[PDB]
Amino acid sequence: AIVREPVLTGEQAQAMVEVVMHEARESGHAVTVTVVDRSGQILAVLRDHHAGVHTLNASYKKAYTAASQKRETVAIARGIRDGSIPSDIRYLDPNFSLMEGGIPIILENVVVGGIGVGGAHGSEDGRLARIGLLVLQH
Amino acid sequence: TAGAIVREPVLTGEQAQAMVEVVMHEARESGHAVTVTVVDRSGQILAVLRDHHAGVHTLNASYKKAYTAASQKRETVAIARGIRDGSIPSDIRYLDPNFSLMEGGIPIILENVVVGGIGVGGAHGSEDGRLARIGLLVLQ
Amino acid sequence: TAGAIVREPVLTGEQAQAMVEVVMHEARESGHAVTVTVVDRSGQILAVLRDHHAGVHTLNASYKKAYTAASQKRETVAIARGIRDGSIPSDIRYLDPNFSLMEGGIPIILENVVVGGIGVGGAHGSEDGRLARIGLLVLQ
Amino acid sequence: AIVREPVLTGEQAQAMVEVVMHEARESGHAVTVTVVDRSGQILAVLRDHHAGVHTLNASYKKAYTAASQKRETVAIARGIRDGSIPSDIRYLDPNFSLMEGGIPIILENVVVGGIGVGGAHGSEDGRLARIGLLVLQH
Amino acid sequence: TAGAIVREPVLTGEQAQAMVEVVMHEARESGHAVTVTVVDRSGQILAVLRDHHAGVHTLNASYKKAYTAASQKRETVAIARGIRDGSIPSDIRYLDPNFSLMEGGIPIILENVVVGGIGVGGAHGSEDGRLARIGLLVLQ
Amino acid sequence: TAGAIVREPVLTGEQAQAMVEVVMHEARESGHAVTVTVVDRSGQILAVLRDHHAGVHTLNASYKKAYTAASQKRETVAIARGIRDGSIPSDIRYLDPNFSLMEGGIPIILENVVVGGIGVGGAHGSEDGRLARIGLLVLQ
Amino acid sequence: AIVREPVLTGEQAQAMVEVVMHEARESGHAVTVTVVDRSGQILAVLRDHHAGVHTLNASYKKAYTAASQKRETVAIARGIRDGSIPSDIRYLDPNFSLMEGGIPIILENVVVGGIGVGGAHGSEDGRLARIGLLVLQH
Amino acid sequence: AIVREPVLTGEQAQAMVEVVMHEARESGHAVTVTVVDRSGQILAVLRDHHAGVHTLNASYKKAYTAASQKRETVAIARGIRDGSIPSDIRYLDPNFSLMEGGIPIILENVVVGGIGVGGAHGSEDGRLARIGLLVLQH
Repeated sequence: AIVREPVLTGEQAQAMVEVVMHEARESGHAVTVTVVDRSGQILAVLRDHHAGVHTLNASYKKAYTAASQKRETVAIARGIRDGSIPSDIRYLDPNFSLMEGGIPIILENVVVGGIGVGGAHGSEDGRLARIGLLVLQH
Repeated sequence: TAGAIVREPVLTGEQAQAMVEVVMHEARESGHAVTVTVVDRSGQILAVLRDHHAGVHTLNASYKKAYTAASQKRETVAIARGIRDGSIPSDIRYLDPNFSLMEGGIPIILENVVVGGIGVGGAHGSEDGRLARIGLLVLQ
Repeated sequence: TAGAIVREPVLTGEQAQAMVEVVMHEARESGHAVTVTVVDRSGQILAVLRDHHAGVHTLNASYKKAYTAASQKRETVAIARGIRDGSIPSDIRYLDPNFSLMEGGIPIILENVVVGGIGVGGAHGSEDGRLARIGLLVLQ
Repeated sequence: AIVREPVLTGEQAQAMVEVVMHEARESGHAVTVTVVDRSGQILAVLRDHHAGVHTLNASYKKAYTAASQKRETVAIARGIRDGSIPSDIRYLDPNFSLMEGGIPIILENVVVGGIGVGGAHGSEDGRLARIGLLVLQH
Repeated sequence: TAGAIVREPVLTGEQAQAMVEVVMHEARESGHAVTVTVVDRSGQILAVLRDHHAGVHTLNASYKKAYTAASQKRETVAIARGIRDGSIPSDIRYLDPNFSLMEGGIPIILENVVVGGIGVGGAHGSEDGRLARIGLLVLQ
Repeated sequence: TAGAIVREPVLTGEQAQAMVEVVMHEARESGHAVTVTVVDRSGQILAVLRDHHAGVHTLNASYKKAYTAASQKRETVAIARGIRDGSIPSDIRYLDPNFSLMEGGIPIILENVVVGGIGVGGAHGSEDGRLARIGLLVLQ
Repeated sequence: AIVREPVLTGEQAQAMVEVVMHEARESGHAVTVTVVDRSGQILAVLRDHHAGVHTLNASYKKAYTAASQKRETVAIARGIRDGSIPSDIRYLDPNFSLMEGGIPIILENVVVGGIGVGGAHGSEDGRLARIGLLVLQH
Repeated sequence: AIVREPVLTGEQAQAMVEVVMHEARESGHAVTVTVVDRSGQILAVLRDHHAGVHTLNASYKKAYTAASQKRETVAIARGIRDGSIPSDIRYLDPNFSLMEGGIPIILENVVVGGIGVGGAHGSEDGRLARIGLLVLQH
C-alpha cells in the first residue's frame, strides 16, 4: 500500500534558520546554519558576512550527518571517544562531520531532515542548532 | 513562519525494489542489457540493477535520467522534444551535472505527489522509455 | 607594490536573508516552487531558500546563476542574449563549471560595487528573472 | 593464451540484494545493500526508505573495499587495531571504508566482486552481508 | 534467482601491456607523440603509456576513448559518425563524464566478449584510430 | 628500453613570476581586470595573479586557457578558429575537463621546447590574447 | 544600512607573494605561496620550479583555513595536540590543512583573507608566511 | 637565463614499469605500478588482471607523493610514527599516500618524477618499486 509520512517543508526550514540567525546575532556569533531534507539535500542556508566560508561546509556536513545517522553529531563524537563507535565512521561518507552542531529533525516520530550550525565552535553551535529545532515542537 | 506539518506519500524500498525487478525481467525477455535506477524525490538512489553485459556508462545514464525526471517532474523524452522544438533553452543541459535530456527517465507519482524518478539506460531511445514505464505499472 | 587600504561595501547576512525571504514570499504568492540563492562577490553562498516542492536541481540552477552574475557582473539573461546574437562566443559555457547562461541571475550592487549575485531557479525563464529582481528591491 | 574466469552476473547480484533486504525486513533494520563487480563498479543497490542516504556511500565503499582488498572490511579494521596493518590504508583510495559490512565475492576461487551493507551498524551489517554471500555457495 | 556460474574471457595484464608497448613503438616510428590507454570491461585502467612530449590532456583523451568504446561496445569513430548523420542524439555527449565521441577508442574483444577498450590520443583523428587498431593485432 | 638521459629547458619560478607581473601591469594600464595564470608543461600552476575586481571565474578561465595551450602546444585562439572552420571536431571541447577553446592561452616555448602555458581571463576576446603575449615578451 | 569594510586588493596580494618568494630564494627553499580573499578564493600564487606540486594544495589549504578560522594553522594543530580543539576539525572542510604555514590577513581589524606557504616544512613555512603578512602593517 | 634539467622520458617510464611487472610475475604478486612526471602526472601504468582497482589509486598516490615530497613514502610514515613529522601531512593533498611503495626518481641530482607500487602490501611494494628505479642507474 501507499505509505504517508511527514515531509519537512520549505516554510519549516526557513523558520528554523531565521530563529537561529536571530539568536546568533544576540549572542554575537558569526555562523552559518543549514537545514537539509530527508535525503541530505539543502532546504535552507543562512550565513553571516563575517562567518568564514568553511562554515558552509561545516553546517551542511553536520546537518547531513545528523539526518542520515538519526543522532546528534556530538553524540557520535562522544561515542568514538569512549570506544563505543568505531573511528572509521569518520570516513563512511564525504559529507560526514562528527563536530558538535548537527541535530536530526523529527516530525511525528519520523526523521525528516537535519539542522547544522558552524562558526561558533561546538558548544554554541549545538545551542544554536537546538534553538532552530525547537521551532518545530509538536 | 513554520506552518503546519505536511504529510505526503513516500516511495518505499519495497516499491523501488519491485520496480527494478520487473524492469530487469522485461529487459531480459526483450533482448536488452540495461541498468535501471530508481531515485527518491531528492534524487538519491533507492534501487539499481545492472545487467553484467550492460556497459558501466548505463549506471550514469540511468541515474541521470531518473534524477532529471524526479527533479523536473517531467519525462526526459518530453524535455528532449522541447529542446528540439525551441520551447526549452538548450542551456538546460548545463544547469545540473546530473542532468540527462535523453529518453528514459520518468517521474514516479503517488497520490499526485512526485516521490522519485525511474531511469533506464542501455536499450537505446524508445525502449529505455518503454522499460521505465513497465516499472511504473507495479505501483498500480 | 602593495598600495593603500581600499574599503568597499559588504553584503551583510541580514541583507542576504531579507532578499531570500522576499523572493520566497513572492514566489509562493505567484504560484512558483523555487530555490533562491544569494552569493558573495567571490561566488560563495550567503543564503539559500528552497521550496520543498522545488526539484533539487534548482539548488544547482540558482547557485550557478548567482555565481555567474556575480563573477560576470552582468545579468545571466544578457549573456544568453549575447550568445544568441553572436556577440559572445558559445564556449563561455565551458569556462567555469559553475556557469549557467540561463535567465535568473542578477549581480548585486551596493554603492557601485558588485558585492554578490542572486539567482532563482524553478519558475522557468522570465519569472526566474522577475523573482531575482524582487530580491534586489529590499536593498533600496 | 586466453584466460577464462567466472564473472559475477546481474542475476547473481540481484539474488544477493533481494535476500539481504528480506532479512533486513525480518530483523527490523533500515539498510542499503550494494554489490559491485570485479572492478568495483555497481551491479545492484537496494535501499530502505528509512535508511539514511549515507548508507549508499557506506555500502558501496565497503563492497568496493572488500572486492579490491580480497578480505572482509572487518578484518582490515581488526588489523589496524592490533598493529598488523598500517593505519594509512584508510587513505589509499577515496572509496575505502574499513567499517564492518563488506565481504569479497568469490566464484571458483576467483574474486569477482564485493557486497556491502550499511545502516545497521557493524555487527548486523556483517551478518546481513554474509546472508547475501551465501546465496552463491557452490 | 541467481542462476549458474558464467565464465568469460579476461583481458590479462600481459595482454594489456603488450598492446600499449606495440602502440607506442608504432607511434614513435610514425612520428606521433601519444598516450595509449587500455581499460578493463568496467572501464578501469589496465595500462597507460604516455610519450613525454604528449600533452597531459592525452591521458584524459585516451582514457575517455577507451572507456567509451568498452562501455558502448563500439568504436568511438562510429559514434561520432552516428551523431553527425543524426542516428545518435547529440546528448549522448553528456550521459557520462568519461565519454569522448572522438575517433580513437576501440572495444577489445576476446572469444566474442567485450573484455575492455583501447584508446589513443595525441595523433589527431584517423591516426589515433590506426594506432588503436595496431594494439588489437597483438591479441591475434 | 630506457634510452639516454634527456635534458630540456625548465620554466623557472622567476620567469613565471616575471610573466604574471608584466601582464598585470599592462592590464592595469590598459583598463582590464584580469587573472593571469602560468602553468608548467604538465599543466600545473606556477603563478597566478588576480585583480580583486576580476570575477572568480577568471581563475578558471585563465587556468583552463593556460592548460589547454600547454597541452595542445597551440594558441587557444587557433583552436577556436579550427572548430569554426571545421578542421577541428567540436568534441575537442569534452576531451579534458580543463579545456577552454576561448582566446587567451598561449604556449610558452624555451629553446624550441614547450615548457608551459600562459592564460588570461577577464579582458574579453582579443585583449586576453594581447595580454598573454605581453607575458611571453619578458622571456626574450 | 550599508556596511563598508577593507577588501584585500590584487596589489596587496601581489606584494605579499613577491616578498615571500624573495625571502625563499635567500633561504634556499623551494615553496609555493598562495594568498586568498575573504571567501577563500585565490588572489595570488607563486611556485618555485623545484617545488613539488603538492605545495600548490598545501599553500592554498593553509591560506583558506587561516582565512576562514581566523587563526594561524599552527595554532589549530597545537590546540588539537593539547586537547582544547576536537580532532574532527580536520574533516570539517576539504580545503582544511592544520599544518603550520597559514596566517589570517587582517586589515583595520577585519579578516580579509589568508596567506599560506608550503614546501619548506612547518617552521620555515610559518616564517615565510609571516614575512608576507608584514608587508601590510598599518 | 635558461635553466636546463633532465626530464623523465616516456621510454624511461616504460622501461621501469616493464621491469616491475616482470619481477611481480616472478614473485607471484598482483600489482599496479605507476610512474609520474615531475609534476605528478602519469607517464606509465601497468596493472595485473587480478590486482584490485584500488591499486590504481594506491600506486598513483605513492608515486605522486614521492615525486612531490622528494622522499620515499615509507620514510614519511616512519617520521609520523616517531613524532618527527606532523600527522597532518596526511591531509595536505588529496593525492597523498604515506603507505610504503613510492620512491622519488632522480636524474643527475634533479627530482624528475616518482614511481609507486600497490597490491603486494608495503614491504613487497617497496621492493618492487626499487627494482623499477634501478633501471635508471647512472
